[PDB]
Amino acid sequence: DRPRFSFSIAAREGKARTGTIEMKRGVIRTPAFMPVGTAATVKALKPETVRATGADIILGNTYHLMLRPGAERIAKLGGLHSFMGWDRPILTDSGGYQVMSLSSLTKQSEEGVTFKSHSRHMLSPERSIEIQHLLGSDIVMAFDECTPYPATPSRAASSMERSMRWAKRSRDAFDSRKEQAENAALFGIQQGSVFENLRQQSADALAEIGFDGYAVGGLAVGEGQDEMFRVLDFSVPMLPDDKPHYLMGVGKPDDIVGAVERGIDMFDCVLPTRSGRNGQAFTWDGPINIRNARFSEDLKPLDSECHCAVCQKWSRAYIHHLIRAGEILGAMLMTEHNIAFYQQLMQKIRDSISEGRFSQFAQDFRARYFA
Amino acid sequence: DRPRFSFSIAAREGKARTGTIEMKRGVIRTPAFMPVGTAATVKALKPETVRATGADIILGNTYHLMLRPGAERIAKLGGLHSFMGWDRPILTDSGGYQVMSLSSLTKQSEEGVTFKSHSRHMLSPERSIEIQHLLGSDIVMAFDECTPYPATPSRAASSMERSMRWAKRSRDAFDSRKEQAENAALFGIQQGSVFENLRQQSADALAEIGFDGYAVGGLAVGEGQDEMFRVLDFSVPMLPDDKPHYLMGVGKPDDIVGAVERGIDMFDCVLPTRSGRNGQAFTWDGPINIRNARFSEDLKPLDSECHCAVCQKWSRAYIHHLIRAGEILGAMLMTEHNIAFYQQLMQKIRDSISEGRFSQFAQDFRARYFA
Ligand SMILES: C=CCOC(=O)Nc1nc2cc3[nH]c(NC)nc3cc2c(=O)[nH]1
Ligand SMILES: C=CCOC(=O)Nc1nc2cc3[nH]c(NC)nc3cc2c(=O)[nH]1
Ligand SMILES: [Zn+2]
Ligand SMILES: [Zn+2]
Repeated sequence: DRPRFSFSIAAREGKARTGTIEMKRGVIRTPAFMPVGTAATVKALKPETVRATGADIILGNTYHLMLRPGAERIAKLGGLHSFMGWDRPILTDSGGYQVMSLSSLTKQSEEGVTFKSHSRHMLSPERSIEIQHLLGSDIVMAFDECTPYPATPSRAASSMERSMRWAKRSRDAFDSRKEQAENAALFGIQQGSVFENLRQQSADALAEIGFDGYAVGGLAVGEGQDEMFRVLDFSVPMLPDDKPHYLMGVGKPDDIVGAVERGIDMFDCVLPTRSGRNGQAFTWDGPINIRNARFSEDLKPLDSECHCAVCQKWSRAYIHHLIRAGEILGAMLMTEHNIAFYQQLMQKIRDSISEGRFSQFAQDFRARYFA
Repeated sequence: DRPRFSFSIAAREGKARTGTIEMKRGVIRTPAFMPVGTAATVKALKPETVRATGADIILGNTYHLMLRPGAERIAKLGGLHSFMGWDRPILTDSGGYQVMSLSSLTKQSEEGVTFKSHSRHMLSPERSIEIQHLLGSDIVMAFDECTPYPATPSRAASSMERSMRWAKRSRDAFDSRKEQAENAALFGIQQGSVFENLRQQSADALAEIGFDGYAVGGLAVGEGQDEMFRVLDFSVPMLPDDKPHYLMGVGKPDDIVGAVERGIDMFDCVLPTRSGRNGQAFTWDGPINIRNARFSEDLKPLDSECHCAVCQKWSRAYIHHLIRAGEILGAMLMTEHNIAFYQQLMQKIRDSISEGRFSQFAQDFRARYFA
């Protein structure tokens, strides 16, 4: 039987790594992309379709699930895996980001965050870890605070310091719960905004506590790709080399490629699902908006090389019609293609690192995608 | 290779019949239920899922398709079958009903109907048959007028007489187009409101023209089940026994059972798809509204006996959550179950007629469904 958690690196090229995370519910190939399963569904896809695209693990939103249908209710029904019909690993976020971005009103303190639903509710390190346990999460995220951008050095420091205190509370809550500690993994989240010294203090604090994996938090919050890459340049080397590195909320295909070049192993983002429902399809020649009139009689598939079931059967012209008409099948087909495209990107990244040709792949990818 | 059209009756019980329609694109088992594929999609289902539920044929809406994406455009793209990815028979309606129920403004005359889109457009017997040809329909419906209910005898007669003149024009238009006449079938539509003498005149006119199948039009327009059954009692025996009998726009499960008892072979209705998206699931114990709070923690499948993929995997509690949350997957799962339920109903009808026990099946079905 598989271990609780084992990360093995099979090949490296510069800062990039490829390998596997073994967990009780399955193997995760890295670098990995996690489709987002917001409120117990990857929007518009059956779980079998999510798996057919190549996904090894999905993300669940703790903030949404604790509000509807409720964490205790999901536990009573047998846990999130049984409830939604996904039997492979699930990573749950902590709620610390979505509570601040989606709640109508919030009250922040050293204890946690009190908030009104968009009903009064509470999130703290202890309650977040408990909710993730009730959901039956395989990878549990420490409860943190995503510092707004831009941030002054003083405010970034105060925020990061609170997050590190919350990281220790998250560790202790996770470890106190025997079944969770034995069957799940816990990741810590680095903060510190764009400041190298704060990023280093945060990395040091997280390594002293000790986690199964380490996320670079506080990015993709408005700073732009150049600045995100500059922060990753110094931030990723601060994290333990032998554990996974997770960049949450990222991103566009070129964001992912450049982040892998900087040592990131795991990603999640709503872009392929949400923008798919809006009509944006990803292709190796860049994104297209299928709503555009130029696609009304285009018999080609969404992408000329994509191996997904959508590109094997249906034309741009048909999908154009469905999206223009507001048809559910349009959202279904766009989403399946986009998630499959993201998985094919991850597969090409993994294969190119394994073969020592990732630098060339990244150059060729960018030249064609931006042509 | 299969013929253009062959209807064979394999077994009978009273007025009920079971058998097959053979056409170039496939075999249709009768009595048959046709899922409705409005604007080139059975809403929320891939065609492969429609087929997996047991459907042999689907219906397409001529009124919607001529407006978006357009009939000429669909023909340029290779026809409706290729466009939407359904390679089995498609029956198209004529537009004569939806033009009057959905258009913002209409002008009726002996030539046809001029209307404004909900852009000015025209429908006549000749244009309707042409549009159905451009779509590549396998079963073409004559262009008719569905008399409003209630109707005075005078107005029902005048309306029926116009429909019979339009039926002859539809026949001649279909026959003039060699490729259509050789590869598709044409059905005529009986009118006459609730009046036996008008129903007989209409049946006589349609049989004199000659069609491949005969529909009972003008019902399910507000008259109620008792009156619909009373009209079917005398109307179906007026139609040629050796051709299929089609009751369009019907209906609830008990409507279908009683209509088969009266000699109907084919049905279509938006009820399973549209009401599925709204939260109504059909079960052998009657319909349920999955939104109801009583299902929030119910781990049973939608129906205890249903063989569909939804009932094999997901609980009422999960589907309750999805529909309450407005999630696309909720519409997908409800629709697949409801269409599968309708197909299982048709299969039980066909098997019970084949075995000479349909009368008992109808009694047992109604006793449990209405308990
Ligand atoms: C999902 C993983 C677990 O994350 C947490 O528990 N907290 C957390 N979530 C984030 C989410 C982000 N999305 C973006 N941009 C779209 N930037 C983000 C930054 C953070 C962050 O600093 N912390
Ligand atoms: C679809 C088959 C082809 O039908 C036509 O070309 N015309 C036609 N459509 C109808 C549709 C109906 N729906 C209901 N109730 C929901 N009653 C209906 C009656 C008619 C009718 O009399 N004619
Ligand atoms: Zn594709
Ligand atoms: Zn079912």
